[PDB]
Amino acid sequence: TRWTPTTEQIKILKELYYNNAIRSPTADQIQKITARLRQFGKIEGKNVFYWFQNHKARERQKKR
Amino acid sequence: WTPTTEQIKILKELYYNNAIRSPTADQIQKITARLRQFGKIEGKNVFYWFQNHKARERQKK
Amino acid sequence: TRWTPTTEQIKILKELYYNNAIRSPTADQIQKITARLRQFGKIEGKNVFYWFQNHKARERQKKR
DNA sequence: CACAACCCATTAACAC
DNA sequence: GTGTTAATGGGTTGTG
Repeated sequence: TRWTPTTEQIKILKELYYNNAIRSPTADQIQKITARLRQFGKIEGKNVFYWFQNHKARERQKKR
Repeated sequence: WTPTTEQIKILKELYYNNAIRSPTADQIQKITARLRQFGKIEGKNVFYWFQNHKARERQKK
Repeated sequence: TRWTPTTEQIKILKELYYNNAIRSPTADQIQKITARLRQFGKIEGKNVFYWFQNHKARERQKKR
């Protein structure tokens, strides 16, 4: 089943992206982030992985 | 990363006789579990290998 | 595994979209489109349903 | 040229 | 219809 991000999960992710400058997190970091985001709903390490890749693609379309 | 010979035979086994192209993450680590016997190993290597091996079969087609 | 369109299947779909002006095909038309594309590879009626919606959205957003 | 490695664009599928 | 998650793929760099 698809992952649907909660408002809290999105803001924590955007926090790490914009204030901590996380772009391609190591698998160790992926486990740390998934661990924190699991408080708000079911989520896997691939979800945060795909989110960072998708968000970088989202950013590069804004600069266009 | 440098693959040992026995890892290549297991990968080519799974790819050519078991018809794995894009293994699911459970399968990725299940392959990794059997490959941990032969040397250094991570889950991303099997991901990268199957992605690269498909590109080669298909570039030559 | 998700459906990946073959080169000739995209050729036929984009033909139907741009030369036959098909946007939201009736379920009968899906069956007929499914018939021809299956003569070229593994597809389902759900694929042609998703594709015409997704290509219309992609063309919509591309205009924006 | 082969090899792993890892981006970058594209998009099918499904959530709403 | 809309938005985005989950992947598929092409191209590129590194190394030999």
